[PDB]
Formats: sequence, C-alpha cells, structure tokens
Amino acid sequence: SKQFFMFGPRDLYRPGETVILNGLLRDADGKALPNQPIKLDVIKPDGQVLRSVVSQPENGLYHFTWPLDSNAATGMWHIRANTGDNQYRMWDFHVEDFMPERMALNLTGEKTPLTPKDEVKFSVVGYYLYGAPANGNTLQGQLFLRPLREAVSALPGFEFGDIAAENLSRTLDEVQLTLDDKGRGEVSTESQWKETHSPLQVIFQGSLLESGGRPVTRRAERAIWPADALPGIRPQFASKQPIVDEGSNAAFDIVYSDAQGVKKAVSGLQVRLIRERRDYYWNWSEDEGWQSQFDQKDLIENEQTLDLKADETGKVSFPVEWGAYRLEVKAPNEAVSSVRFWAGYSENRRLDLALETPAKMRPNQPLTVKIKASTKNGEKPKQVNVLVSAVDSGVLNITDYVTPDPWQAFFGQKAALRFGGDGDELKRGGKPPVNHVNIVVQQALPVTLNEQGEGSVTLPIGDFNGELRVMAQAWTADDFGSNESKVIVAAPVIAELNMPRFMASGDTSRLTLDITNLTDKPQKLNVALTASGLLELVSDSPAAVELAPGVRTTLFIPVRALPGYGDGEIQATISGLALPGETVADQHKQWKIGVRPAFPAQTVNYGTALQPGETWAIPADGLQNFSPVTLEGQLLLSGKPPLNIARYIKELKAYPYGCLEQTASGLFPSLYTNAAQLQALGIKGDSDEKRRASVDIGISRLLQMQRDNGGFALWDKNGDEEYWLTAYVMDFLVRAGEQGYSVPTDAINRGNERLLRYLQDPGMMSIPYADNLKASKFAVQSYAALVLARQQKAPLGALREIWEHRADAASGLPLLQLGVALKTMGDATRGEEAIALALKTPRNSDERIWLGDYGSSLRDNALMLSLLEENKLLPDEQYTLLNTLSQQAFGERWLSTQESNALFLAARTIQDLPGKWQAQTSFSAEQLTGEKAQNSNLNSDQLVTLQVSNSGDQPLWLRMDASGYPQSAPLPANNVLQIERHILGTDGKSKSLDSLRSGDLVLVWLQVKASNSVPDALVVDLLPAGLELENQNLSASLEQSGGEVQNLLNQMQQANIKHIEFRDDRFVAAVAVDEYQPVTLVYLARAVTPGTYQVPQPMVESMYVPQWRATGAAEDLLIVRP
Repeated sequence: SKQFFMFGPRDLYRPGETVILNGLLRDADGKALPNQPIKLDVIKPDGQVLRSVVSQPENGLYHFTWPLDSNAATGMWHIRANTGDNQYRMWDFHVEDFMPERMALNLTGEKTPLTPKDEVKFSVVGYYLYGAPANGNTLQGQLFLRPLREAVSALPGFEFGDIAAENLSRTLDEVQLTLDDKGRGEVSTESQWKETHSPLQVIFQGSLLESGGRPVTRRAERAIWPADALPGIRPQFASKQPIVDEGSNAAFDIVYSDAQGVKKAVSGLQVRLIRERRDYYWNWSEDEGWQSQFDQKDLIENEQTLDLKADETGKVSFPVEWGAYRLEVKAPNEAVSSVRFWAGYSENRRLDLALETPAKMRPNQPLTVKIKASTKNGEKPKQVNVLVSAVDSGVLNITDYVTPDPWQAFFGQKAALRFGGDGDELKRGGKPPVNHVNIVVQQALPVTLNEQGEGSVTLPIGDFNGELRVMAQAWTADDFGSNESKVIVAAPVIAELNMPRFMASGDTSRLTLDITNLTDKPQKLNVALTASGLLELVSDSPAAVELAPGVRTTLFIPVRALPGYGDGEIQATISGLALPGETVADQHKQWKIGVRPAFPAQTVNYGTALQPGETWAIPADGLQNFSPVTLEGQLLLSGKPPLNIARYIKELKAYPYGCLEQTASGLFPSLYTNAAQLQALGIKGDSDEKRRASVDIGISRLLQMQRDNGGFALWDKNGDEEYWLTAYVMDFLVRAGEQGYSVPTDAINRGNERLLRYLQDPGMMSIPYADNLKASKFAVQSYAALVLARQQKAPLGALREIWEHRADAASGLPLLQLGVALKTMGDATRGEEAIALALKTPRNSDERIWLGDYGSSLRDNALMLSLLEENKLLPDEQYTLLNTLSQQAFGERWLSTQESNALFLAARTIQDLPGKWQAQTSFSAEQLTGEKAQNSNLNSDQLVTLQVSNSGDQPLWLRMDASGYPQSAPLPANNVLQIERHILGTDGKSKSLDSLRSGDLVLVWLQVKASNSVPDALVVDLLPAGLELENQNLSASLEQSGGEVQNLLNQMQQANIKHIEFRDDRFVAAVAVDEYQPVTLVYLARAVTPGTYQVPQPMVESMYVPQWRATGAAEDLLIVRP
C-alpha cells in the first residue's frame, strides 16, 4: 500500500527559521519501490494550506525545506503527503516563540506505589549542558495531590478511588531549595492522606532556575496506595461520563488488582448502588462572585454483596430510573472505589550503526563523525546511504524528541471568513521586538558509505556552549537503521549572558552574566562592558574577576532600556588567558535584545469609493499621531463590491405561518433565490423543493386572510382590514406568479379593484394606531400605485392627483414608488421629477411616530435601491444609495425581518457583476489592475503621501487600514467592547505587582465584553518584560493543573476562541465576543528577570472594523526582585 517515513532534525521550529523535512518511501513489505514523486502540503494551525510541492527524490531520498515566515502563526503545523493512496500521512511539528534550554533536570522517585503514611521524596539533578552542574542554583516547585483513577495501567477502563471522596485534590506546600550541592538536592514531603481509602498520587512540578532568569521545569509523579490491592470498576456502557439509557439496567465489570498484578480474589465485596437526590441551588447575582448551585443527599438502593476468585471479571447489573447515581465497591480491607453515572438530564534486518564522535570538543572547529555499519553480517548488503544532522540538545528536550528510527517506522506494530489578511493578527497589536536567540542546527549531505560500511562527515561547528546531539539515519533498498550521540561543546571558560526576551522602552532589568572556569588552573580576567543601541548601562560593573577551576560566579548588570523601537546590545571585551596553547590573548563577545514601546499599537480605518476620474488622498493630520519607524498599511482595492456584508445576517428560510406580515415577510425573499445561490452566497436556507412547497402553502394561507371587499386582515377574512399590508400582500402575490406560482385569478382581481379605491377614495381609509395620517395614507397610496402600475392597471389620472399631495410624503420611498408608477403608464416628465425628488427626501430616523409602513430610513433606501436595479434607472444614484446602505452596517444591531429581506434582495445583486478595477497610485507608478480585489502593503513613507485615483469604467472601492505604535500611551479608550486585566495570584487572590520575586507564578484575568456581536475579536495583552508566559501549547514545561481558581477556567472553556498564541512579548487570542456574554481569558505567566517593568494596557480590536477597540485601564508598575 506504500509507507512514507517522514523525519527531520527536529519537530520544534520558531517563526522565522527554515524547516527541514526528509522522506523515505517503501511498500507494505518495507522493500524499495519505483522512483516517484510525492506531493507534500504544509498546513497552518487553523487548517489552511500555506504551500505545496511535488517532491522529487534524489537517490532514494526525499528532501523538502522552506522558510517559515517571520510573522507565522504559532500553533501546531503539519506537513502531509499524498502517496496516491488518498490517505495522507501527516508529519506534525511545533512552531512556537521558544527559548532553548541551556540546562537539564532529572527528577526521580522509585516506581513502586507507597502507603498512606510513607513520606514522599524525590531526586533532583541540576546541570548546565556545557558540562558544569548547577552549583547553588535555586529551585521553585509546587507539590500537588491529585486523585489517581487509572491505577492499574494494564486495565485502562477500570477506575480506582471513591469518586465522592471529600478533599482528595489539594495543592500541597510550595518547594524552595538552593541545591547548593554541586551534584544535586532532594525534596520530601510528610504524608497527610492517612485517611484515604482511595489511590492517590503526589505530583512535583519543579523549576530549575537559571541565574536571575529562566526556569527549566519538569514534573515527576509518585503513586500512592492504601492496600496490597484495590477494587476496580469498569462501566460497560460508553459515550464523557458513562450511563444507562432510560430506566434500563446498570451493566458493570468489577475486579480486585495489585499494582499491575491482575485479578486477586476475596469474597464479601460490598457493592452498592447509591443514588443522589440533589435539590435547592442559586445565589443572589451581584454576590461577587455570582450565584452557586445544588446540595444533595445520598441514599442506598442495593446492598448486594459479590464474591470474587482470582482471574475473575465480576459482573453486576441493576435497573435504575432517571437520576444521578454512583456505584461504590467497598473492599474488606477498606479501600473503596466509586464511579458516577446519570440516568437522564441535565524481523531484524536493521542495520547496526555506530558513530565516531568526540565526547567533548571546543567550538568554532569542525566536528568530525565516522560511521560504521555492522549490518548483522560481514558487510552491508548494497550501498549504504547515511544522512546525519546535529541539533542543540536544549531544543529537543522541550519536545522530548525521540530520534527518528526508520526501522520501526516500517516494522512497528501493536472556516468561511474572518477578514484577517495574512498575517495581521500581530500587525495590529504592533510590531513585536526582534528576538535574537540563535538556534544551532546543521544537517549534512547524505553519504554513500564504502564497501566496508565505513564513512565520515564533518559538521562544522560555530560559537556555542552546551550539549549537542548528533543523529544519523541509514538505508539500503531493503534495510534500515539509526542512532544518536551526545557531543558536549564547551570553551576553556564560558561566559553566557542572561536577558529577558525583550524590554519595553523605559523598563530596567538587571542582567546576570554567567561566567565559569573550565580550565583547571585558576584565572584572573577583566570584564570590560559596553552597551550601545537602544540600551545603556545604568551603573558600573565589577571590573575584574577571579575564579578557581570549575567555578562560576556571576556579575550583575543593571540596564535602563531606552525609548524607541529597535535593538540594543551589550558588548563585553574580556581580557586575559593570552595563550601559547589556545593561540589567543583576548576575547570579544556581543549580545543583543529587542526594545519596543510599552503600549499597544493603534489602527486607523478609511474606506470610500471612487467613480472613474476621482482621486482619494489621505488626511494630512490622519497619521500625524504614529511613530513612523514602525508604521505599516494595507490597502485593499476591490473593484466588484462596497462593504458588501451579504453575510453578517442569515440563515434565511421560508416561514408561511403567522399573521399576515409574518407570512408575507416570511416568503418574500424565498421567491427570488434557491439553494444554488444560497450555498454559493455562503448561507443555506431550504431544500429547493421545501422552499417552493412552503411558498405554495403560505400563498393558499394568505388567500384565506383576504376579506370579501378584496383587502386583507391579519388572521381571518372576518378581520379588521389592514390597509398598508393589503398593498404589501398583493405585491407578494403578484410577484409570485412571475416566479412560477399559481395564484387564483379573481382573488387577485378582488384585490386590485380594492387597490384602486386606495387611490380614488382615501376618505374611507382609516388607519388604526398611526398618526400623521397625511403621510401614512400617502405612503399606502404610492405602494398601491406601484403594484397596479406593474400590472398596467394604474390609471394615469389618479397618479396625478397624488403627485400633488406629495408634500404629505414622510419618506422618499413612496415618491420613488409613485415616480415609477407614473414613468411606466406615460408621463415620464412627472416620473423623472417624482423620482429625482424622491431621492432627496430622507426619513427622520427616530421613527417612534409609527406610520404603519413598517419602515425606516434603513430599508426605504434598501428598497429605493432594489427598485432601481429592477427598472435600470439612475445608476449613478444606485451607487450612492448602495454606499449609504453599506453604512447601515454600523447600525445593524437588531434588524427587522423587513429590513433583512429588503437588504438581502439588494445584496443578491452583487454576486454576479464583475469585478474589474483599474487605478493609479502614488506607489507602483505602473497601472494597478485586477479582476477581483487585491491587497497592497505599504510602509511609512509610501503611505504618508498615499494617493489613489480610479482609472477605469467602473467605480472601485478602496479600504485602507494602517497600524503602528503611537508616540504615547493611549489613554484608556472604551468603545463597543471593553476589557479588564486583573493579576491574580496562584492562590486566586489579586497580587500586589510590587510584591514579586523571580520564579513566582501569576494568573492573568482578561474579562472582555461587548455591546454588539463582534465575532472577529482580537485580544492582545502585551507584556512587561519581567514576565514570560508559561506556554501550554508545547508541555514538557508547566501546566493549568497548576491553576487553582477554576471559577474562570470553566468560563474560558465556554467562550468561542479560534486560537490562543503564546509569544515572546504578547498574549494573543482570536475569539468571538457577544453582548450579554462576557469572555473570560486566563493565562499563566512567570516573573523571570528582576527589574522594574512597565505594564502595557490590555487591548482588543475587531478585525473587520478597527474602530471597535478597547484599550483597557493601565495598571501601575511591575517590580521583580529575587
């Protein structure tokens, strides 16, 4: 069937850096195949496809590299491969803003389960990867105590421990340790879970802290039991908490087991079926927090006893009746295990490979590797190809990169639119500062070994301190194998600096300079320090130093971070160790950091449209407010539509039922479209047969609301006549037949002859609720005019008489109706006048005055437009009216079904019409053109002088958005939506920001709420350099079992969140936010660098309309001491 081994130097890249992917193709057997290509596709987190290739193989091997984009979205990416099979093999790989480790951490306890009173202790082993051990490096940690449910790891499905056991999950005392011992340190706890009859586990999450700096954090787990062996329960039912369907019986498998020791036996196991009545709940809103929930009582329903012999899988079954139960087996010894359920709601041909490699080496000189393959024979069958890569070991430990082993790869068995042009999610938050961390990765060419299975590569190594990992893979046509080797690289004396990931301009940190002697002879040096760029030394370093062999002591370097955006640098010139051996006298080192401002960027949004020959320039004072260094702009130049938010509304279906307006407004648009247009208009209403069939129904239904005199009532033919709707209804019924519907003849006639008497004798007409009868009656008369006029049944005489009562008119809509009525029956000169008047008559938009036309400024335009499309009239105004209608989009909070339709009927127009635009620009002196709509990115200098001029036959529409850091902290700006930031502790209680020592964890609470529905929201919490997010997307490093106050976690879980990114300087969340609905975001961070840091304001924006943003309230300064 074909098997494709995908493999690479690593699975953790970092936005910016090039990716390497390798491939080998074999069959079901694992033998070679005929030479062929393999389509590879690169896949972004969301699901889209960045790029794709047809990888040709050179010499049995597939290779694929491509440069991962600086602003690429952090997530998990995939490369997948079509093997013609139409099953895609995926190669997953991480992209995160990540920091290679520079240290290691082994933590162990023996794997034997303890007993209740047995204290718990763990091993610690702190060691820098250049060789040295953490001598005196402190260690933060947290000791948790969590229920251990799947204790028998050879019987997953069986659950162990009393599911209702009070207080089983606690977070025990915090860990704190100098580990002065060059080797190590140790961590114990005394038992406090005497009581339990349930199997528990103690969990240690430990962080080994670099010198005034980052953590390298790992967790160890140490099981705990209460008996020799424990009772187990597997509920037979599935699909989660498991439950019986109805009042059916509760099927269970039941057992008794040792640590893994299968099936030990005792009789007298007391099985019970406990039920839980839960009544009473809630608490006053504005309790702060809000509400609370139910209390319960537990009563027994069976006391059935079951016996069990060794190797026996018990089986109890019990009928139940619609409540929350739980099954609770009690062992003689006293270990209990409950489980809860609710009845309702709510072969060796591998090639032996060995690697000749130094155990240790200095940097800057090539690393030579030699490869010999035993082949499990005298000599290795055919040609030996070997590919060999080298990777900084601190990169592979975060992923825990198992080296790729081809052998067991072959033989190893048993989304429509957001609007975010790519990539803007960052851009709007503001250019991130540039992160200079350098990753060390080399891959060699594939080698063909000799006839003795021997060969050698030389991987040139640069300036580096730490462990390397050499890895190699080998293949013949039929045989495969691999191996890895750990090659330390150090200097005679290491000096590596410690910095935060960035610094906000104004921030001040105290960088630590690690410096270790690996020479054996004591040495005396002078570390002369310079700082240039947007970074300056505040004070004066210790001049000279002195060290024994194998000892490091650090220097502290305090640093004012200068205003602006760019890069700062620290130069060390290190004098000493002038050598007749190493051939050296001095050594110069450089280190660089990114400086950005301390507040989030802003954006500005212009949109207009230009009929040919018009020119759009940009305001002079419009960008006046931004820092130009970091300002960029988009300029989408669509030639087909306006705002065109055909969506932002829907689904749309046929509702034949209800009163007369429900019914009419229910069907009125279903006349004019079908599934086709709909599943292509990005919305789907009704099966095409269900729509027609459902119109047919509402027709015959309306007819029965037709009174004798031919006009209509709301519910029955005996109803009080409703005047304006009688017109409306007819309009529908007339239109109906033109769209292939059957309307009875006279029914329509009885109605028309009535509509006439709407023109001739308004005296009869009495409108029930509405005032301004003058205007209400006029509006009625003109709708009735149109309708009859379409039929050629609107007598030119009566159209005049109403043409002079025109001063009564409230809206322009009637006039436009009456213009077209006139136009069509003769007398175009009144028509043209009545029309041309209509267009310059607006409605007062307070509209509580209630005229009985169900209208508004909003729809009467949408209809005045939907009219002109029909008659092909005054197309110049058509754009004008359309553009004014576009702008009813800001005012799209709660539209009626009449405004919806009347819009949708104007909107369905846009779909077909092209398209074609042409325009001159300030930039690209060439004529820009396009079939569709095209974006164009602009820098500061381009856009400050930006002008755009149409050049074509059609009008175009241009949107621009421009984003960059301002000169000065935006004052807190609530608009549409808004945002609070609260720094909670680890114990869930607001933390004094001045109270922070390094290594401390902190919980950040973002409450985001809105007055609209804003589905393209963008949360962007910038950071104070003091903090660094503890990334979860990864993790071998740190978790939200750590987070105690679930109040909020639970909430977060509900919210519709497209993605959360954890990035060097920014918390970023794309999300949908609503009214009546807050959106709780919580994210875990740590304080690393000591100093005093400016806290940005938290912000959020709507992607589509940037004017919808909320700069939240600025917090005070963050101070970190140690």
